[PDB]
Amino acid sequence: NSNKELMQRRSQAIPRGVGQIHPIFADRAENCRVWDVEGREYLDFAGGIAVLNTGHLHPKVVAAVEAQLKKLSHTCFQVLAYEPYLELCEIMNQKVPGDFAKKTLLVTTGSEAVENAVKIARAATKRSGTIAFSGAYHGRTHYTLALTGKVNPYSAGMGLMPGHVYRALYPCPLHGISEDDAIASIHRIFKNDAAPEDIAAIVIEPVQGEGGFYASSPAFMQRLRALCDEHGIMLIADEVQSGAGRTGTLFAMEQMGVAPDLTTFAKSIAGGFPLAGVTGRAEVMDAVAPGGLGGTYAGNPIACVAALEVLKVFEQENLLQKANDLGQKLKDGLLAIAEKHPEIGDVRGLGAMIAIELFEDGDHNKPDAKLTAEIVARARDKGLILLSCGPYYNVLRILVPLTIEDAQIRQGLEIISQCFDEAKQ
Amino acid sequence: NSNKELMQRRSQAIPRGVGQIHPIFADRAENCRVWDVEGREYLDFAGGIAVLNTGHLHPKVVAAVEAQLKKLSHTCFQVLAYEPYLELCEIMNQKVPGDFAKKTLLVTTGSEAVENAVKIARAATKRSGTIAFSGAYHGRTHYTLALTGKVNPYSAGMGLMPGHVYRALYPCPLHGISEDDAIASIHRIFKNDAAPEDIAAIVIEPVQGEGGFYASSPAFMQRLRALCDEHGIMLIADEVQSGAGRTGTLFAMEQMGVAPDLTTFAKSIAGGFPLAGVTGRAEVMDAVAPGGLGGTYAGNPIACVAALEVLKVFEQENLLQKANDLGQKLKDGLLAIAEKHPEIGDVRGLGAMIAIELFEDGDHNKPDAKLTAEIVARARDKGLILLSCGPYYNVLRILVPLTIEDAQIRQGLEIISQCFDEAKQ
Amino acid sequence: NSNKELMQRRSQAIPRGVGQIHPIFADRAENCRVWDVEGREYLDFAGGIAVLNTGHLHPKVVAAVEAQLKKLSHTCFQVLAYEPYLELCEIMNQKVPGDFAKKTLLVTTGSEAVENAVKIARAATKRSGTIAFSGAYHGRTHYTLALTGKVNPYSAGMGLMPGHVYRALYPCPLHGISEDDAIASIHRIFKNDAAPEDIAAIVIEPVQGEGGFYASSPAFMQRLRALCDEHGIMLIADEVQSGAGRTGTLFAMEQMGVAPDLTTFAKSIAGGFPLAGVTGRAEVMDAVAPGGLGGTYAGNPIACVAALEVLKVFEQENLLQKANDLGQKLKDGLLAIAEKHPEIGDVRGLGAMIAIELFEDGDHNKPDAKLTAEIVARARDKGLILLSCGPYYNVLRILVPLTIEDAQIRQGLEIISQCFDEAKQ
Amino acid sequence: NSNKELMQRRSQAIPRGVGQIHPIFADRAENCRVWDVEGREYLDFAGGIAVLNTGHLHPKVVAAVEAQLKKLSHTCFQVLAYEPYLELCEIMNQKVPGDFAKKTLLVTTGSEAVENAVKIARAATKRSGTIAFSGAYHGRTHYTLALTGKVNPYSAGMGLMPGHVYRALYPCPLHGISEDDAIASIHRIFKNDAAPEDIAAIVIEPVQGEGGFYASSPAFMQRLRALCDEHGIMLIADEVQSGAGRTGTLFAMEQMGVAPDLTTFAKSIAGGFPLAGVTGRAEVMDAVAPGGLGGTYAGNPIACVAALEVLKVFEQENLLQKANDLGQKLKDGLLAIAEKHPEIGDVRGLGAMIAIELFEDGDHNKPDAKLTAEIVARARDKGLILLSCGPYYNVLRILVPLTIEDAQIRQGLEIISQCFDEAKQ
Ligand SMILES: Cc1ncc(COP(=O)(O)O)c(CNOCC(=O)O)c1O
Ligand SMILES: Cc1ncc(COP(=O)(O)O)c(CNOCC(=O)O)c1O
Ligand SMILES: Cc1ncc(COP(=O)(O)O)c(CNOCC(=O)O)c1O
Ligand SMILES: Cc1ncc(COP(=O)(O)O)c(CNOCC(=O)O)c1O
Repeated sequence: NSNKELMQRRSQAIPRGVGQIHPIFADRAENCRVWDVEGREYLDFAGGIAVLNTGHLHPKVVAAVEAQLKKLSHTCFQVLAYEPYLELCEIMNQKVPGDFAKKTLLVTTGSEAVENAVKIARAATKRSGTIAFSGAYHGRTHYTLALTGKVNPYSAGMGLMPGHVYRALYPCPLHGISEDDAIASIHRIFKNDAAPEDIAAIVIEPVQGEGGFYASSPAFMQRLRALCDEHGIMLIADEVQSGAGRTGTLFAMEQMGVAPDLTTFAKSIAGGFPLAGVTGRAEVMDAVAPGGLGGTYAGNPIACVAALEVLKVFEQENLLQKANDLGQKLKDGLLAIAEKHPEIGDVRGLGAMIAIELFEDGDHNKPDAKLTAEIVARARDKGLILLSCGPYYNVLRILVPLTIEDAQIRQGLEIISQCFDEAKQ
Repeated sequence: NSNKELMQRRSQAIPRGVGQIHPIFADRAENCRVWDVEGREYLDFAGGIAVLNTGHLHPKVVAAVEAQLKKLSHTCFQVLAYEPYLELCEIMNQKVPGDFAKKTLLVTTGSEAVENAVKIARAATKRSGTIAFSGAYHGRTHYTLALTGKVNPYSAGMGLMPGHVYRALYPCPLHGISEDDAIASIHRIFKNDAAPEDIAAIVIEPVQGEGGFYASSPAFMQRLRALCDEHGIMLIADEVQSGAGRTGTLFAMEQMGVAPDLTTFAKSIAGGFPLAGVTGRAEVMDAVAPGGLGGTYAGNPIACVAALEVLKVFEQENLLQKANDLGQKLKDGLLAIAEKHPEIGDVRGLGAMIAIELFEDGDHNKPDAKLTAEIVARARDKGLILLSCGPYYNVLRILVPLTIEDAQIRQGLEIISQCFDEAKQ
Repeated sequence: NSNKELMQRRSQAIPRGVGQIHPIFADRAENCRVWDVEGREYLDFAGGIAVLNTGHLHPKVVAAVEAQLKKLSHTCFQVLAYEPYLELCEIMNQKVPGDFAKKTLLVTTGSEAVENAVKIARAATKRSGTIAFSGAYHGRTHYTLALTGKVNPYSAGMGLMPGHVYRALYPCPLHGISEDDAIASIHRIFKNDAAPEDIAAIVIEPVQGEGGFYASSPAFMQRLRALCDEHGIMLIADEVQSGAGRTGTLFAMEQMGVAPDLTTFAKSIAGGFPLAGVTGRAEVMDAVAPGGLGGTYAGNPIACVAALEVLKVFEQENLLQKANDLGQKLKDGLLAIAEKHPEIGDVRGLGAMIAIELFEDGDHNKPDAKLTAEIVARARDKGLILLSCGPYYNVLRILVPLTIEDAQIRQGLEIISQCFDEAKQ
Repeated sequence: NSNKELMQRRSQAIPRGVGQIHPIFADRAENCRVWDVEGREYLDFAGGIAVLNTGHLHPKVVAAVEAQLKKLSHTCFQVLAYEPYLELCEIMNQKVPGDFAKKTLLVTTGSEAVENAVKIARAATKRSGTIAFSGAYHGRTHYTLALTGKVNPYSAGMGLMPGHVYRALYPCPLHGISEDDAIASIHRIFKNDAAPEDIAAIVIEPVQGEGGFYASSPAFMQRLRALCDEHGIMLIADEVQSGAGRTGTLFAMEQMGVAPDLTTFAKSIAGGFPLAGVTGRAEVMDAVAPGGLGGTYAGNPIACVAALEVLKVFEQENLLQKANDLGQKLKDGLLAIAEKHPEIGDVRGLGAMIAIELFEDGDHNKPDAKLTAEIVARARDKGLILLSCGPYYNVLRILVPLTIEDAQIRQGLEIISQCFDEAKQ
């Protein structure tokens, strides 16, 4: 019943490989509030890593879950079907962008969704290679670790991950990688390592998550769509983190002016219950023969009803508009703090997928990982839970529930401001 | 709201790759009973594919879940920890066989569990290759599809799965593969394709599941343990399906007389909620550096409290003894039926992990997949839900909850008896 | 100028990885005679590892080489062509078995020939995987080491060789692998790891060379041809060692009753000059696009005229018949020796591809590698150069030139007899 | 006889995959002249693709070959050794740059040399990955095709080549890739796809050959050497084409100011006879265990004496100085032609490794492959044999023997000058 006592028990019972960002054991939570085992209250700006866009235990979501719990929790869909799985698939087919008919597969984790999107693209194109981008993050299974553009620590010490995954550059002007450089890096793969006829898919996060909250511009995404179209390559949009409304539209691709062939989703789709999925061009989804897709827990009944309710909540509570309003208030406030702290070299974000990036004395070539970690620690001491990201660990991101109250927005920005003021001296 | 209308909607919204064993939409369930959307009642001998050893919605499990729903459903353990994850790890470290210190990681699906056990073995041994057995089944991610000893349909049409996974023969006297043949096939790998110094682990199901309910003998497992010891190879016991009490002991390895270095578990561990994990020798588990293990939903709070309750139920309701008793009653009944049906060439199984195998005119080299499929269909028509398995699709398995009523044991065996009598008419 | 001083210099200038079977420096040679730097004369029963079926420096071969040396030694065929390359390709299209149009590519080494046959099959079938057999030997490049069914020492310590090469069992009744077992091991790969639709070729040595001089029966080869036909898979006959007349026919496949799609050849094709090549069904050979095949030294002019002359010598000197006569004389003498030494557990071979296998106390389960090495060393001391082979290093092979004189046959057999008698004193 | 008649026979007996740059069949050649079967005389500026630095059939080389031909042509060194192989290794150990003990392995082709250098690096570092550069060319075996930075046509239509080969950018200011971009691309691989501890070697051509005659600067090579040193990575200099004197020093690395760990050589090392090898840091070479290195024809006796004689000729005839003088005369002559032809956008090269690059309207972004091909064809009609190179096929390279006389230098430049004038007419 103390965080420290539980941390000691953790070190003796759980491998050190599972890191602990905050050495705190949560006991209960509601919307943006979390209480630890000692009764201390925190304001949650991490949202369980973008999983709680509708807040901890949204009452509508919980009541849907409680009703399903009276019916059944598991049959394994492939054995005996159930309606919540079917209804969610129909809804995702309508909401994921694309003017063609789509089909949806439900699985359980984001890594599984990416795994399956790739398998489907391979079966549909009869090709085996894939292309992913620098700083990308797609999961912790062997193949998704290969797709993830970061070896340490995700796959550190394990030897080489699966081959035949080629690396393109993610466009990022802030750090000198132009859209031209990014597209040229894909043609480079075609010419040097894997011809287009051997590439089943190009996988991309419309807004990189663990990679630093860097967004693709519609122009880049349009050139990418054209390049895939030219070569029969499937464009896979990994919206596990950017999806379920974080960017102000349900899916970030809606803001890109083009539709991907396959979209993966998870995290906030079910507001705190284990569910993930893949929605894409119906004929591409159907390339795999019966028995080729599935999973024991896939599309768990309770999680399906939670997701159907999350989508209803977005509509009833106009959370997309709130995401945009929230993002503006956050950026306005961070820009204000940036006026007094040159270390804040960039304030950015689509909708509520907001981040700031820190540099030693403002030099874009010197990521300040130290100040970043210090701000995360100081915030925690003030009762605010934050996460950093980026290949250089100098990006601070905000993933607070879209259901946050106005007073809490001011409260969080004030704490952050205090952390930077106090970090000096 | 008829099964037919829902199947039509399925064809429009969900990929055909997700097979539908039974064209039925379940509406609600309780213990061993499932009711479809039309109100028809069925006896569930599939148990959601060995996930419901405590039955659908065990009341104790559901009450614990309902209580946790008033606290929190998700924080992402590696961000903010919580006690149910910790407690379950402590208990698994004690319950998994091996008289030495252990640690446990929780993830969400069985495939993720196997993925992590291999990543851990690789980090621990500083080697990259793995060996798996003929007919094995380990999951649907790219790497676990490579480990899985069956291409069609699991990875059919997708091109070749990850390399550096080698194939040994699973011992099966019924089909002419002796234990010597099995051990020799491992040495063959060492000599022809991958030396011991490049093999991080040998992955094996103590009792193959999708592969036909073929169990390893203690003598064979002991020879394997010695072979791994000699070469510094990690022995990974995949107990995703054999575990959580199906064979009469919590883990089948308990009946082998030797302990693995790592064990995967999932399915019945949480009685119908998404949870999986890996428990192993502490020093092996600790080989991965911080940040190297994780997952967004991993050890979901609700699923953890469900697992803790499943473990108490096993103890309180004497479910291990019941598994053994149930298995004896099932085999006795199946043997009686076999006296009248030569096609049943084998009746086998540890605990309640029971199966019968069909051969044309009891000819061991002639797998009778048509009869097997006919029995499954005749059983559904009589209200009994069964699954077949085996590389040749001729094994009928029984995975009915261990909480089955005495009358239902009689009912299922009687229905199976009628199916064989009516198929022979 | 002494063998010992040259061996000391060798230890300082050349990697220990290049083994040295005999610590002798050859100075000159003629037909089956070799003289070292110390003037000692030896009888060559190794033939430079089956490279000298026409003997060291056959006078007709040397005369052709001398005539070509006056013209040119290299232009790179793909840059400026030359007639000897063209003429040899025309002849091999006719000589290689297969009653259909063929085309031929010339390269330089046997490993390059195998590499090319695989590249060609992959382009022809649009598939990436290959199957090779236990104990096979196909060369020392990364891919041919993967095809090679022996890790130690060929690829020992280098980490895992290229993936997507699967292992079947070579038929060998002497060691309990029946033809049914061999064919079943192929279906096992199709079911467990790589479907036929992903297998471009099955690569096989009609008579395994480094593997122990084990020969496929015509019945087995016919079943393999039927299996390949059914699945659109290319049958590649690696005749680098079995070819150029060693078995009594120019190519061993001629005795199998069926034709492969692709044949590799090297070693004795040019009687001691660097040349290798691939001959196959015309439509298969033409699947690779222009520029996809080549090599700097490929089809070297001097080696081409040497090969053209070697083929003429085979016709003029009736070497195919001599091979069969030599083989019988050798086997007869070896059988005579086996009557006094039970350790000789088998005497076998097609044509002049002769071997005996040694067992500790006639026990086929106890390969006698120590005695084998002892016989090689004793023979060397008596002036006879021999080589062993076999995955267990207990096979003595004879690859003496087909041009050997009758008295030398007796001389060699007598030496081997003395070696076994004295090893046993 | 006729070139066209021979081309027709070629189309019927040889696969189209073997391209034919010049549809001409050579009959005889001497120094820089070649005569076809129609008796027409050509000036050879291709040198059999840089194999004839000492010219066709240098008399001293031929005399050495003739002397060896009276002794023996093949024993397979690893069976029975011979002095020429030993003597050549001793000399290469001292002449390849590196102020430390080296050992040398001889094989037969350049692709085999690169294959072995990587196998040796892998065994020495106990790592399996490699890094190669954009536009690189290393051979036609599966693994060297993966190293080769060009898919079409070298590995076109065959599916994906071996994985675990990562791609860095070769520095080339002319085309916008700075040295900083190049080094940053190596760090990118380390961070995104393969940690340094999994990279056995970085393979680089000091001057890219098929990639366009682009040379590394000493500054870049020094940074690359420092990066390899920091991470324990072996630096492999592929000097198969740049070596044996082409650049003015025996090996190009000598001009870089640093030594590689391993160097591959072939082509001009033996003046037109099949030989290749790897010379490197002794303890790295010795990391492979006995039996782990070899090859049937490896270090062929005749090619060894040819190479020993080529090295003496370089000394006796001052060929390195001549290569520098030749290079200057060529560049001066080409610059004069460039004053009248804007299409020639760059004239470059170290020593006699000279090239010019053609651009449409002198625009660096508009490679002129059509004009380049027209020049090669016109030059041939005028009796001058040329080759092009470069990933965009717009680089004309000159590889004429270093033994060329002044009159022929003038004559070849005049022919080239005419081709450009007549191309614009
Ligand atoms: C774009 C994207 N795809 C895929 C995934 C993978 O989803 P899941 O964690 O549900 O497997 C994630 C998960 N972020 O998780 C972080 C961590 O574990 O350090 C993600 O952001
Ligand atoms: C031993 C074993 N390991 C691992 C797994 C994989 O576990 P999970 O389904 O939770 O990923 C399974 C799952 N069986 O799944 C059947 C199917 O989808 O056809 C399994 O039996
Ligand atoms: C059937 C076969 N294929 C292919 C090859 C490879 O041919 P090459 O050595 O010309 O590359 C060989 C070579 N045997 O060489 C033995 C050794 O080096 O220990 C062979 O026997
Ligand atoms: C740097 C380098 N390494 C390695 C090699 C390979 O050497 P080899 O051709 O002797 O195998 C080459 C050969 N270039 O040959 C051209 C072609 O066949 O199109 C090369 O240039």
